[PDB]
Amino acid sequence: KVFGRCELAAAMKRHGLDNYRGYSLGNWVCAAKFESNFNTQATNRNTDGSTDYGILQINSRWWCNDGRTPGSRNLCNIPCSALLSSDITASVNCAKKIVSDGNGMNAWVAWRNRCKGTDVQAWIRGCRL
Ligand SMILES: [Au+3]
Ligand SMILES: [Au+3]
Ligand SMILES: [Au+3]
Ligand SMILES: [Au+]
Ligand SMILES: [Cl-]
Repeated sequence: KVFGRCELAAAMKRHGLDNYRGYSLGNWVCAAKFESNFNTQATNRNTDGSTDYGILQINSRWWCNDGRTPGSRNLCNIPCSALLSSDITASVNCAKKIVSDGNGMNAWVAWRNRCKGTDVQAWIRGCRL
């Protein structure tokens, strides 16, 4: 599924991500825009053999199982394929564990490099929420 911006904002709020760990909804929308361009099916292989999955590009090195990432963990206790669903529940639930791991949203390098410190409210500007 390719979400619209406000559509994604609304789903993320529905699943409790807005102000989760103090991160406003525009931060989450901005991270999803530069991680996946709002496409739930996005997958990208890392140099190290892990893969990133879904709207928030969650990495098989630590968070999900894809059976081909030797030495990796599965801390969200889910198959990585679940993170490709049109329903973002599994990606949100995992993202809540990631953002609680201690480095907040810096766990998403595209959030640090392209969202952190910017006017992230523009990502929800205009949205009926
Ligand atoms: Au594996
Ligand atoms: Au923090
Ligand atoms: Au905001
Ligand atoms: Au949802
Ligand atoms: Cl959804």
